[PDB]
Amino acid sequence: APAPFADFAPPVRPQSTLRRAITAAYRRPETECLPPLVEAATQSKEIRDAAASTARKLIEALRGKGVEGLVQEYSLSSQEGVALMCLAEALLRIPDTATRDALIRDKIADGNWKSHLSRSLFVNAATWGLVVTGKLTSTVNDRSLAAALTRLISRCGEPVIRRGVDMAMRMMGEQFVTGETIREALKRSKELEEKGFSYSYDMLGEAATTAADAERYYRDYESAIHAIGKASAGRGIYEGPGISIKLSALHPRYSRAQAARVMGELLPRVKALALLAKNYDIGLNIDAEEADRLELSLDLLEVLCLDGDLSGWNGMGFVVQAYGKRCPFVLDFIIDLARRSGRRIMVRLVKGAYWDAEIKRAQLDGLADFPVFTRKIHTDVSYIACAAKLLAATDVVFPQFATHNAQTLAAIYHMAGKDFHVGKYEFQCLHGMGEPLYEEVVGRGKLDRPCRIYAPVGTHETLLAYLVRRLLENGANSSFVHRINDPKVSIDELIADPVEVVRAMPVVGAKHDRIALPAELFGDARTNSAGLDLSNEETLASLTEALRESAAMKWTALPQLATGPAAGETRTVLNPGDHRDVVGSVTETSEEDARRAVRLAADAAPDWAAVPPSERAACLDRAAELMQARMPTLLGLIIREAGKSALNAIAEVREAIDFLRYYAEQTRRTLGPGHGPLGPIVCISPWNFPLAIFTGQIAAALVAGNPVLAKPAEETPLIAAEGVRILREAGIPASALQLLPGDGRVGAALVAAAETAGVMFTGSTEVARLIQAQLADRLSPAGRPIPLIAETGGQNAMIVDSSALAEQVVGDVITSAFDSAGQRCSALRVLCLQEDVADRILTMLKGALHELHIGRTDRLSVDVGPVITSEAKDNIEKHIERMRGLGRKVEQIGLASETGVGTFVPPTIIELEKLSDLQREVFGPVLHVIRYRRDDLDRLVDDVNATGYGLTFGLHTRLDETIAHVTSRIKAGNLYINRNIIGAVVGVQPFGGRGLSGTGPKAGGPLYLGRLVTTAPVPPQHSSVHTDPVLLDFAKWLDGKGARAEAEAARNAGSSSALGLDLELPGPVGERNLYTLHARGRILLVPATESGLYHQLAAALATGNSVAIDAASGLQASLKNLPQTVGLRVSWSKDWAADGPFAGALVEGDAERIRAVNKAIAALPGPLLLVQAASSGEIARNPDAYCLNWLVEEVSASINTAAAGGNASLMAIG
Ligand SMILES: Cc1cc2nc3c(=O)[nH]c(=O)nc-3n(C[C@H](O)[C@H](O)[C@H](O)COP(=O)(O)OP(=O)(O)OC[C@H]3O[C@@H](n4cnc5c(N)ncnc54)[C@H](O)[C@@H]3O)c2cc1C
Ligand SMILES: O=C(O)[C@H]1C[C@H](O)CN1
Ligand SMILES: O=C(O)[C@H]1C[C@H](O)CN1
Repeated sequence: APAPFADFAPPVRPQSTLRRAITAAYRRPETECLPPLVEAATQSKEIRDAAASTARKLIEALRGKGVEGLVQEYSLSSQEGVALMCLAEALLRIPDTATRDALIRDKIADGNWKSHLSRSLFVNAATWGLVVTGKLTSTVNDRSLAAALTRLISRCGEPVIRRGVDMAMRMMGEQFVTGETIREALKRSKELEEKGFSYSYDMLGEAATTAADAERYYRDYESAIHAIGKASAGRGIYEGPGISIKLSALHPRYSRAQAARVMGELLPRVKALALLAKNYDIGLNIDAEEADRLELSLDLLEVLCLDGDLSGWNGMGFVVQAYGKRCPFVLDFIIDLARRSGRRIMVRLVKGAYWDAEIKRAQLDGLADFPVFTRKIHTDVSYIACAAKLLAATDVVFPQFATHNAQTLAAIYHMAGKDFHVGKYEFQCLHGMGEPLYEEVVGRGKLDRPCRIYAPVGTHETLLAYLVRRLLENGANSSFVHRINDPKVSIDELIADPVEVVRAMPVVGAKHDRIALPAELFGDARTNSAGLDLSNEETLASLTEALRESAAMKWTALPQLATGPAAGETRTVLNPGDHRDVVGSVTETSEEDARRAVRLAADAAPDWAAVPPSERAACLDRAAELMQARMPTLLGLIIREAGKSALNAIAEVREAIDFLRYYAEQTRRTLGPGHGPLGPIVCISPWNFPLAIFTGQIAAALVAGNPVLAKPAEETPLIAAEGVRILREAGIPASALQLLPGDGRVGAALVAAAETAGVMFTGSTEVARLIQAQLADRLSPAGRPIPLIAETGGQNAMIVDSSALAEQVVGDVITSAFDSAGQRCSALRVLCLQEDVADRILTMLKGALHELHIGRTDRLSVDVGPVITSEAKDNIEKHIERMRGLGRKVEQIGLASETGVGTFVPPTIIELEKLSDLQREVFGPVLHVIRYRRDDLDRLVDDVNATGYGLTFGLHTRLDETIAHVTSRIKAGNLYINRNIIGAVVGVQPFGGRGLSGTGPKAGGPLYLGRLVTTAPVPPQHSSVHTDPVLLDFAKWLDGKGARAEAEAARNAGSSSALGLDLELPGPVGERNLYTLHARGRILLVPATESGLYHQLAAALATGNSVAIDAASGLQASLKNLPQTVGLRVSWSKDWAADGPFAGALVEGDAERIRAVNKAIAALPGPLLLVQAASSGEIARNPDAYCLNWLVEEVSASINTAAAGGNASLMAIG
């Protein structure tokens, strides 16, 4: 039995002093990075004057010497220009020229283009939008583009189509790429090579998703090296052409978490390519990618440069990104490696291509700081400082200064001084972008310095995949190329010296004012939880030790009553990934002690309610600080007791911290003396989030003033006991928080106890239904139903159309379906693929499936851990085998023999014919896949809704018409557009669904605390200026019947309702997080009196709902001659079970009537109804007898606005 965490994340090699200096700088404060860069980049006044003169001369030449001319000739609007280029792109998908010209002449020009051109014409319109307008719009208004295309064709005919086709052909064949193939690119390179330029070819591959993809990119690089080497014809690595590669293209799991596979499988591939480049004597450059891949790539560079089989060749090259805080330290490492190996490493200094993605990622992950600068001028100073370091080492490395910025260029030209020879250093630029500048540099008649052109090579499909990111390199508001084209920017502005500008700022190196540190994402409202960087070797080393220490601890969980720990039956808790690993011991609660616990909580209820809300919130904030400090140890317990990966354990502890701080802040915003506690609340928590949901339910109940009986899942008591220890240490009294470990007998006794005043349950729908039936037997002392918040499963779908990017889809599907072994309630269960792209995406999905590592989760390399119990495993496998036996196609990964000691299910893909083939939630790593025809999209949405669930839902599309259609018709609580569907963030995507998925209100949202008090407060931001029009028609009808008081109450309900609330919640960059209040659906009305019915109807209509009114009330004659608008919303029900599903209920009657109706409602099949009851007298006395908070439905929508390849808002931040 391997020792826990003994092999968690060992580094590829011991970290040298130089390597440790790199890691130390990963997230160094920006104010600390800049001063040494300013010093290194300083030059004499004479040089600064000379450089500014050279920069001015270059800029004057640039300003002194396609799409815009076409837009001008045909008087096109922006949208017409975009639509025309999309049409041209589509016409170029037609291979035969004569067939294309005939279609243009005979079909496209004369009328309907739609009739002749499964795939929207406008799939890539975000890219063409950048080309035409210079602005990035993340999604495509395809109806606007269709209108514009019809308009321009009907106005201008074939001539404009011809001009568009020829323009797109030139751009996609000669500007965005040097050529479609390496042979074509090589042919076109001779012209500028004769003028003194050189070339490095970029084959445009990246981000392999499957082994087959990586093999394809490998053979593409190999064939390109042959073509380039044959063409080089012995010119060598400086005069002759080279190749550039991306490591992410060569392996589907290129990450620090998979470092062993990277060194074992990726390294030999790079070696084989490098050996071929050595034989032809050409350059081979390793491009730089995301920040979390930098240090891993150094391990490959180290091995290759030390490998004697590559000796004698100086063509190995490596990019370093000056926007990165580690850049000078990376350069120190590379220069030393060059000295040790004797290889003259070609070092390409760039600024960096992934800036906005790095900002978003650091924010999402809650890390200490960014790994890149946040002010553009800081990157500029960094670049010049790093150029000074490189120019001092030209005997051991070959510096390659890639930049289009004439000020940067001039500074380095003068820094390098007067002595020059080919091979000392060079500049570099991008094909079809940097030549105007560098034609003022190359040649004896200019500055006599060489320039290497980075030349993309590929087909239209390949070049369009990441063209947005490339366009943003030179197209943002702070980009030199954008500014030189802006006439409002003077040459004096362009030649400003960033080194001296930074030196003179008040605070040198200050973070950009408009970019929030991850900790400050929520500003003054609350402090964001902090995560851990699993790509940082210092973090991995310290975590390894903390995790090992956590596994040596004798974890226990006991019945912790108000009076002290109680005795009980004691058993061990075993690691689900390896039952030989005993995690701890649990003593379970007797039924007698559970009943005693409720009585003790009732006795203590006044003393806890008397603790002022601000002080209760302070306990929660203290507990959050304690959990943050304890995170490494908490990770270890979650990993071993609950079977989670480290990554998911971090996110869970973060969620617990976020719940504590969110409910504390919401309390500080709302709770006062009139919002009295319910009383003792029984909190029943699940094993799949045994810290986060455990903590969230309990923290909310406590901070609202209620003592808590905490019943954790039988499988996961240890983390629960630790959460209770932390809450008590933070100041929660033992009488206010009692822990009752055990099985369902304990939960049942707690629910049934007469003093239990409310229940918070997260778990299965079937158990929630049993709890509901027990609670319906009771009323509060006030004679009202006992509140139940019951959050249950989902049958969560994702719809993918032909405009989505397959690589993005597959990554989001693999994560959503198989993360946490599919044991998230949010997990993706049914993937729906548009028929035209289904086979391609399915092939990629199956290939990605087989790259997952399944095993015991005390290793960083494990992607999917065990399921929670043998019973869970057996249930899941029985489903898989039933599907297999029905002839459905089943794909499964093979499991290692080491899995036999635990309870594992392999990630599995099952292809179904129709959604209805799936009849039950399968709570494991099992993705079902269906296909749909585009015209059947609306029926498919019906099929998704038809399950009766409504928790999470995903949509991958670029098309606004499809977003509008699908999001308006889907009925789910948590929507996700162009991203995964898991990991809802407290206060950002408030979490919870409808129908069979939950009662609400949403956890991590602003209505939650109000359900835990007898009189609900007004939540922050909770209002709406919109009045339901059927409500208004009803109020007029009441006035016409003479029911003046009820008409006034109806108008007041119309105003009080928050239906229509539509907010954007603060969160990370590159995402829009929306929170909206809608109608719930059809509310069951059980009135007793005419006035009661009018009040019930007013409340339901003001919140946008329809109603079914109990026909047994005998009140039909009270609703004669309704306006048709109101009649459309009103039905009468004799058989309530036949007329559902309902989305809530309002009941009028005395206590006995309320109890009988509540029991009848619990018997209705389908969703658990949120029931509100009042007596006739309460309706007369209290305008809020029926609270409108519970008659609306919350919807969260999270849209990934960076999905098109970059962040439009961040293009303005420099
Ligand atoms: C030949 C060549 C090879 C390249 N190879 C790579 C590669 O392997 N890896 C890679 O990542 N990119 C690569 N690049 C791209 C390069 O990193 C730049 O993104 C791009 O060339 C524009 O920078 P600049 O010096 O041309 O112009 P500039 O307008 O001077 O600089 C723009 C750059 O400033 C930086 N920046 C913008 N805003 C901010 C901000 N608010 N805070 C901090 N920094 C900011 C960004 O890095 C941005 O790209 C390459 C570029 C060329 C020409
Ligand atoms: O569970 C317990 O009893 C304690 C002991 C150690 O501190 C880990 N938690
Ligand atoms: O899995 C998720 O999406 C979130 C929702 C719940 O709070 C548990 N974690």
